[PDB]
Amino acid sequence: AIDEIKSRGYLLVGLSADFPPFEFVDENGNIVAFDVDLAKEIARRLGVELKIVDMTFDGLIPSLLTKKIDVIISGMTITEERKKVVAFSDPYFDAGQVIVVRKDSDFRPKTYEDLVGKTVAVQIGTTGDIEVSKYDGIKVVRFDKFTDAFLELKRGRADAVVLDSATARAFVAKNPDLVISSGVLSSEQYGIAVRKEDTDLLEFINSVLRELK
Ligand SMILES: NC(=[NH2+])NCCC[C@H](N)C(=O)O
Repeated sequence: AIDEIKSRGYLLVGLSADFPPFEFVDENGNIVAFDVDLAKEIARRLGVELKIVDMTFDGLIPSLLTKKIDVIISGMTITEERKKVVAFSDPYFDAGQVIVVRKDSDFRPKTYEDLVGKTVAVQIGTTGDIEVSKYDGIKVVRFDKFTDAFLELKRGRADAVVLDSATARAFVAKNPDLVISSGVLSSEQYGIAVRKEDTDLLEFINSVLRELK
């Protein structure tokens, strides 16, 4: 809780920095982008310093539950399944899943059904993984890091990547060989995850988000 954060002198924020425009590693090795700046605002308003801890996305809730981080600010969708294990702030971004393919491939899937019979790369433990995993006949290939999922697609070892719309746009801008084939397939909102007992921290973060909006 806040007493504990004040006592070490800094907020510990967990994320996976493979997710522009929310968090990524720049060419100097620094972790930057929207969530980083959100983290900084929260810390400044709390009156403490900030430490970002980059890890695998699917390790973030494990890290939060074991108190190795205070909060997750990592483009994380608020889900009923996750609301069983953690608390979320008010939402701060709307997105949904899309399908990315190679422009040179002779296919342009529009729906999850269109990926039946195809090999689809996802980042493990994302809402994208969760969705494609429900469809029998999609062969899912799962990666800790989105960079590796895109390398799989570029190299032709997968047919498609499924991931959130804003990040899909960022990866396709970097990779003119790739294209978003589908419209948006889900209605998701991002929130900041806090341990359920840390009601003080949740409240404070909600107040910061409200002032920002
Ligand atoms: N920093 C990241 N890699 N974030 C992945 C988030 C994907 C999706 N919004 C989810 O919550 O599962």
